[PDB]
Amino acid sequence: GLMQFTLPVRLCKEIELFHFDIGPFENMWPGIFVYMVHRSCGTSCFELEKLCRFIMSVKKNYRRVPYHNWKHAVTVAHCMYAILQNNHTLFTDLERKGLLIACLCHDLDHRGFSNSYLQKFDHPLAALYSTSTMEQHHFSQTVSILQLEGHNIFSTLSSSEYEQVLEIIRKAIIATDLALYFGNRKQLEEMYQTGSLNLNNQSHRDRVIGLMMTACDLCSVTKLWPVTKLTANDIYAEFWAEGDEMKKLGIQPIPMMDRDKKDEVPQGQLGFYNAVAIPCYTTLTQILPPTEPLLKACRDNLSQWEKVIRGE
Ligand SMILES: CO[C@@H](C)Cn1cc(-c2c(C)nc3c(N4CCOCC4)nccn23)cn1
Ligand SMILES: [Mg+2]
Ligand SMILES: [Zn+2]
Repeated sequence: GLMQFTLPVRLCKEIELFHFDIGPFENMWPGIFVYMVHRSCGTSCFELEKLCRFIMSVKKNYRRVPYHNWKHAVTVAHCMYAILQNNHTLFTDLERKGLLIACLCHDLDHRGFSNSYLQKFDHPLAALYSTSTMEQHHFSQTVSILQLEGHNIFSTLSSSEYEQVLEIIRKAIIATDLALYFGNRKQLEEMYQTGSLNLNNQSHRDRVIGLMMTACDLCSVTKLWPVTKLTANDIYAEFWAEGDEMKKLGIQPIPMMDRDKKDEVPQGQLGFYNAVAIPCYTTLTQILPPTEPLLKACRDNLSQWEKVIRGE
C-alpha cells in the first residue's frame, strides 16, 4: 500500500529546506520518511517491504497524545535529514542509517508524562529505568519492533554492524533526554573554543550527534512563527494534563504544567529559548555552519515571544 508511494515534485524541492513543515501532509508522512531514507542512504539500504512494515509498526506504537506523537516523530526525522544532507560527508553510512531511524523512534510510546513525574509518583518505568526513564523505554520499544516478524530492517548487516548501529541509536535516543543535553553543550562549546574539537575522536563525535538530536528534537522553534505558536499549544496541553494529575494527588505543579498559570508561558518560552534553544543552535552553527538557518529561525521566534510579552 505504502510501497508504491511517490513523493510530489514540489515537495521534492522543499523537503530539502530547514523550515519545511510536514504538518499539512499527514497521509504522506510514511512515504516522506521512506523518500528521506532513500535520498540520504540510497534506494537499496533496506528491503522496501521490511522498511514499510517497520515504518508503519512504529506509527502504530505512537499514541494520540497532543505533542509527543507520530507527527513529532516525522518532524524531528525531517530536521535530521536536512542536517545530514547539508553535512553529508562528515557522517558514515551506518550513522545516517541509524540516526534517521533513531529520530523516528525517539519517543516511541510516550504517554504525556515527564521523567520527573514517573519518578516521583513511583511507577514501573522508573523502577526498571532509574535515569532517562522514558528515553530508555523508547529505545526498548525500538528493538521490540526491530525484532518483529519481517520487521528486522538491519538483518542484512553483519553482527558487528548490527551492534554498532543499535549503539548509535541507543546513544542518540538517550541523548534526547533534555536533562543530559545541558552538560553536553558546555563540553562542545569548550571543545570548540579551545581549538580541540576533533570529529575523528569517537567520544567527541557522540557528543555532536547528541547535540544534533537536541537540535532536531527541538526544531519546532525553528519554523515560521504561526507553526511555532500552534505547536507550543500542543506541548502545553500535554504539560497541563500532567499538571492536573499532580493537582488530583494534592501537589501544585510547576507553573509550566499548571493550566491556571498560562499567563506565564510567554516568559517560560523566553527563558527556554535563552537557556536552551539559542545556545543549542548556537553551538551547532559553530560545529556545522551549514545549519545556520536553524539559529536564524530560533532568533526570529525569540523576538516573537518577546513581542508577545510587551503587548504585541
Ligand atoms: C515536562 O518536562 C518538564 C519537567 C521540564 N521541561 C520542559 C521542557 C520543555 C519546554 C518548556 N519546551 C519544550 C519543547 N518545545 C518548546 C516549545 O515548542 C515545542 C518544543 N520541547 C521539549 C521539551 N520542552 C523541557 N524540560
Ligand atoms: Mg522524548
Ligand atoms: Zn521528542
